[PDB]
Amino acid sequence: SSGMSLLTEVETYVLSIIPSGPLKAEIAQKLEDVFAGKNTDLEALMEWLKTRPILSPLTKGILGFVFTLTVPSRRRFVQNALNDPNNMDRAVKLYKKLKREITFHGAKEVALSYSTGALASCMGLIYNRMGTVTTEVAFGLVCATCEQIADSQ
Repeated sequence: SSGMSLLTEVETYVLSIIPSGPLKAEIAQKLEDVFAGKNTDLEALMEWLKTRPILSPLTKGILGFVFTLTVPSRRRFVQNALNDPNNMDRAVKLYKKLKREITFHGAKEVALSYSTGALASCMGLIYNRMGTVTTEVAFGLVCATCEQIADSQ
């Protein structure tokens, strides 16, 4: 049900944290294919991600979250990338707040007042609790995380 308006917005946030190069172009193509519904093979996408050079653990965690979110129907490296104790403790409070949000921007507004670590940890929480927030809310969190990372670059 996620329209292309939202999905293209997400593409730009996710790509903003990736260093320029042929790898980024490959990720862009894969993102486009997954978002369009032209690739539903999550296992291969996860193996591809896991074996990629250059990308930071957190970048891989974000990508893994985004793929899992957009493919119809757990992965240890994703959780490990997203999982800091103080960041984890704020993640639960944020998660509870996000459960009550509906929209992309409602979620983004709430999330942006949290640290990158807390946002990553909250993504970890949601990764193991798919369907407990709206897709827009999950994307709002991703984009808030990407915004903070890009602004620290």
